[PDB]
Amino acid sequence: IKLYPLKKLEIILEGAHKEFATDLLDRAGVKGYTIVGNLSGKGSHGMYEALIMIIAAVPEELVGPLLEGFQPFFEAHSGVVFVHDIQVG
Amino acid sequence: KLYPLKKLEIILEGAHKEFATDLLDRAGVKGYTIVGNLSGKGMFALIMIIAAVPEELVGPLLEGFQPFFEAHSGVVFVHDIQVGRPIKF
Amino acid sequence: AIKLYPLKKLEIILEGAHKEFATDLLDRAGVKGYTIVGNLSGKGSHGMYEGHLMFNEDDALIMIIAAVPEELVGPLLEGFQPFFEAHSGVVFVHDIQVGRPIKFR
Ligand SMILES: Nc1ncnc2c1ncn2[C@@H]1O[C@H](COP(=O)(O)OP(=O)(O)O)[C@@H](O)[C@H]1O
Ligand SMILES: Nc1ncnc2c1ncn2[C@@H]1O[C@H](COP(=O)(O)O)[C@@H](O)[C@H]1O
Repeated sequence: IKLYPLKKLEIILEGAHKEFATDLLDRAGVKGYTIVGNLSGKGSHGMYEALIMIIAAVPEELVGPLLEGFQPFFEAHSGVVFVHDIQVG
Repeated sequence: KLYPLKKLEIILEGAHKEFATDLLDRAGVKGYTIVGNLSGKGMFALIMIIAAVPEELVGPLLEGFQPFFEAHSGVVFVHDIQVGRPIKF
Repeated sequence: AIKLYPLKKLEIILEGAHKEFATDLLDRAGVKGYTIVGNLSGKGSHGMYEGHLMFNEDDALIMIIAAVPEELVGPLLEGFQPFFEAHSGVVFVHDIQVGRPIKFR
């Protein structure tokens, strides 16, 4: 009935690091997340068949802090974060 | 070679899938992709329905999804996208 | 501190039996990675797709997620055209931001 801007993260990583991730989201004040499982992917590390994708809608001011919190991680582990623009009602 | 369109990401409990797809059909949506067996915290057995739709279906669709999400878990993310041949949509 | 850069993201939806055709196109174009979401269901112009119903799971619909520099979008769609004229499926092109362009281009 009224659309508001927001950001949406797609966070793709190895499932063994999921707790760390969802845990880190919680501390930034993210209010929810949905997780897509049993993925397969091709990367610099060359192949998988696992991996998960965490979808998180978050206010734009949280983007910075989250990317910063995930920095040390992706600099030592496989994975990627895609930042989207979205609207929610 | 690309035209503008909108893409919905509809996250909700699986028991309500038919309610959700009836809304898409009844509204004129020509197609949809369903991602299954999700997990979440968020109020996003969860599924995500991906629907590419002309912008002028967005209002009407959200209108139907409103009373539902006031009484049930879930969310709707609206995205901007481009496609090659909109007629298909 | 962390700068963001513009990029495009494809969602490619098609029958699983054509996965190799699709990924060959990505590899040839110079796409550096992709993520595949499996065992999907869908409604198309003609019929339902329910991979829970498939006998060989490598036959259900899949969605290929590919982050790609904008200048690969044209070429990729060009290859995906004749395919989608003769087969089920669709491509959605998204705008996105990433922290590390070099990982994608
Ligand atoms: N508007 C849409 N939004 C999301 N997914 C779609 C849409 N249209 C088609 N799809 C996906 O593509 C699949 C095949 O669609 P389509 O090519 O129209 O099939 P068919 O050849 O049987 O008409 C669908 O099952 C669905 O997953
Ligand atoms: N360009 C990309 N597009 C989509 N997914 C990607 C991309 N690059 C990496 N990924 C995902 O991230 C995983 C790890 O890649 P890497 O970080 O290179 O090890 C891959 O298996 C993919 O699932």
